[PDB]
Amino acid sequence: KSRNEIGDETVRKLYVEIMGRHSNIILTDAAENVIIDGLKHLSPSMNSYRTV
RNA sequence: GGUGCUGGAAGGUUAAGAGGAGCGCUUAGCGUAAGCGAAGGUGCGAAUUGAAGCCCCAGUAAACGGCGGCCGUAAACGGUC
Repeated sequence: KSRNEIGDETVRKLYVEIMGRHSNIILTDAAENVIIDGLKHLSPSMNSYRTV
């Protein structure tokens, strides 16, 4: 439940995946569920499914 | 943003024209000496007023015109001028 930098409040959902070598940390905005940023950036070609 | 066009004087810059302070030049006369000098005439004219325009403020790009660089990351996103 993070306050935005402009003053209002918008809930953020942080996703932690622990899958060994496929582990990643991905933050979403919890309303549209688009990836704001990821700890490991993946391409549409390399790891085509679940592109970060 | 700059330049054109349109709109706006809050504030400065404002010309000619009004306005006349004051300062020189002459001398009727006061003066032992060198100077002071009223009324006129004759030049310089300071303050104060005195519009558009300029500085300024907004809009306008089928107006004039312009639409960038470096480093990463896989067009797109992040850091900086």
